[PDB]
Amino acid sequence: MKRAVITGLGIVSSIGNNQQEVLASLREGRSGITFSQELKDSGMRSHVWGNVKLDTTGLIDRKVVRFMSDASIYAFLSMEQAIADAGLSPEAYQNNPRVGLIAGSGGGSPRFQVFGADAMRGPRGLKAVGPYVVTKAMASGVSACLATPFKIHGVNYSISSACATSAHCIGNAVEQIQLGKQDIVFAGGGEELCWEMACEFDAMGALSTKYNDTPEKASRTYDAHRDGFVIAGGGGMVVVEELEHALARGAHIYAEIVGYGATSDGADMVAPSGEGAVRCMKMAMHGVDTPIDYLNSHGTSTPVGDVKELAAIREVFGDKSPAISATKAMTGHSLGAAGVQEAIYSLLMLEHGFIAPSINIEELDEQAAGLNIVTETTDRELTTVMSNSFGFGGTNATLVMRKL
Amino acid sequence: MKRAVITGLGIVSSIGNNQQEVLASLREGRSGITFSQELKDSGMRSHVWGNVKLDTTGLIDRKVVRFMSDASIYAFLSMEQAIADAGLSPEAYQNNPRVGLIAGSGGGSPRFQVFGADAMRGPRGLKAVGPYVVTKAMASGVSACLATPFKIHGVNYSISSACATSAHCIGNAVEQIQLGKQDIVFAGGGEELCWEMACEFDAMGALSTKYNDTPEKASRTYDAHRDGFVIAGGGGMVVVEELEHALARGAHIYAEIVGYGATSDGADMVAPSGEGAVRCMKMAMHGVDTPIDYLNSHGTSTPVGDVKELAAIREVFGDKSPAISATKAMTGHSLGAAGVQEAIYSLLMLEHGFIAPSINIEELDEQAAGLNIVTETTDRELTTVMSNSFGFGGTNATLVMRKL
Repeated sequence: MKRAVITGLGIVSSIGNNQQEVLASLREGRSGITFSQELKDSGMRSHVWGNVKLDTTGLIDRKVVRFMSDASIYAFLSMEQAIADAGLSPEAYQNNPRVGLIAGSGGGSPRFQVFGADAMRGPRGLKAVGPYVVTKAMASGVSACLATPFKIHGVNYSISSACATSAHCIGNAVEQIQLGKQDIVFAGGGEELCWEMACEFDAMGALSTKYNDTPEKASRTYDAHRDGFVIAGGGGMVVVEELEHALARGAHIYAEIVGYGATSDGADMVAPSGEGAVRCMKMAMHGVDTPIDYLNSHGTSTPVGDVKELAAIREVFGDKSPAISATKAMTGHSLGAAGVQEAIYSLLMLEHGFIAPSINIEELDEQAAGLNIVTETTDRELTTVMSNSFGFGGTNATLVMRKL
Repeated sequence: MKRAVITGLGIVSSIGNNQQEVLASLREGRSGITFSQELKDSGMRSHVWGNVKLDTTGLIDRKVVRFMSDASIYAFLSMEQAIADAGLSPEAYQNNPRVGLIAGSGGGSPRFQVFGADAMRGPRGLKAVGPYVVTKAMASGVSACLATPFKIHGVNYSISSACATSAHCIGNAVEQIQLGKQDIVFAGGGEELCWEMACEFDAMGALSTKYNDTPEKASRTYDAHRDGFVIAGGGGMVVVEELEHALARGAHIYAEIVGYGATSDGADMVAPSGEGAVRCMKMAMHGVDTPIDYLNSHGTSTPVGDVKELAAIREVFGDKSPAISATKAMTGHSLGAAGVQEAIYSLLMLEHGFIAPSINIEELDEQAAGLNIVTETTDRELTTVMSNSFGFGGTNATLVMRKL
């Protein structure tokens, strides 16, 4: 069947506003985590976040931006970058039934939902709400707000699956290529960063609270004293393209997507089962005839989650486990954006031949022993990389990407 | 290529709490629309809705329902119905990697997004928010809250695309069967009904406001004096199953899904383009060697939307219009749940051999001439039926279903 490759990428993240900045951060092991007065003022216990350090004012046409929440803004900027990176002209990708968009968010916009409800409850009612809240607050905001301005004619929808959202978007893009239905699908996602949503995670005890005085040290996947994830926002987009189409136009090809796993735990709402993750990784590796050289773990800095994933990795790989690092120790957890951003970090590692460090491991967890968790930037000629995304609701995605 | 059939259905709708009540309403042309004191009290101009008339107290086990918003409640009940209808024992569908779930909502839970933020701002902060808000409020709530208790091991995620949400869910389930990845996928959706979300639509002028004194007349697709849609809630689920698998287990088969179109307008953010709909219908009809006997239109009762769709229908079918009716005139617009509910209405018409009326057309729109809009319940042997879902943000889905 038809083969899918990645021919362009774009990213707005806590560790950089484009792939050059991101690459520099990854090589330097630089944290994107800062203290948040907003989170503290809200009454949360977690006062740290992976914020986007970019003034987005004026970067998007008013007729376009008026419909957007922050998740859409970040995804739109990421898409602009990916189109430039891929070398695609509007003549080629616009008004083209074979060009689609699959991009989502984990939460939509709790900020604008709450804005709408607060405004409605005041003296001015509907007039205070205004006419733009639906496209800001609806679950499909990221796809809707981008398909119009980019003149997309093919598929147009959002997948959501919490922490796995943008990984399933990429996988679904691969399926569209495999089915012969699309030549190009822009795939990715975005997530806003706001107390309105973050407080929901703090309320379930999911966020780091013990390291607020040292924000760069809060996200610490695999460290014995990890205490929850650090919430983040941002966006990413990749250009998923059918192989012959890419070759015909002289595309720059980063990698082929040679595996896509998607499974379900059918067990616990918020904790991973392990069994689902093993099936997901094995599914992504089926027929892949090369070893995994580097695995970018889901690894959110949670007591239970981090080691559940490691146990699954041991079962999958037996006595030949890959180099591993958890880039969330640098970036935080961008929820709906995490899958595509982490696919991008993995692609940059593949393209530039290095492994980004798993930072903040002062004492390695006993359940991580004997694995090559890479803690210093390492130059290495990679060929095949794997990235895991294991979301709330027992939803699992794994992507395997390989040089062509 | 593998073929996909529907072997079970389940529904909680403004017109009935199961398929027997729905069939009776469809045949009778009975409105599901009532006056809402909730909407009026909130300060809205629209005071009518398509509510679910069912006390859900104690229908779902405490430990399962604690994670759920109303969208998930409705989808869950619909799934129970669909499972019984398909004759699937727990052993048949649970803990089975070949069995998946793709189900979504258009809005997630605005009610619980707002609840979280309100709770956080009160005297108990995180303790008032509690540990269940993420699963209620996140965009993937419907898939997450069902995959766990039904012990689903295959695919597990939500698609969101506004009014097209659960139609794309069904189409993606078909794709999973076509790719040979799953033998059964439960597909569908749910939507809560609440002022928190409804007020956003009223604020953009989308909802009917002139008929609050006569709620049953408010939703009036194709009528010259239509003035916007009537918001609704509910759920639906269908069992999408690979053909040979269905036959081998002695399943009852309603219909084969013989076409699925998904396209994008890429045009004006606010209005349907018309051309996107044409492309979607044509995609769904590709290779289907029988005429479309009946078309369940998207038709929401909006001045612009209704006639845009009629124009697209004329372009596709010329002078050989199918029988058409807009069931939203009875049911209102259940947003994320509309695609699966309307596929179910269409399947019931196909199974029982009748065409449900397009009600409330007192004066046919000056731009609706030369088509067959059916306004009275009509018994007729049907073979091939089509259902359109054209979502906000220019996202289109069409399903074509045919007797085996």
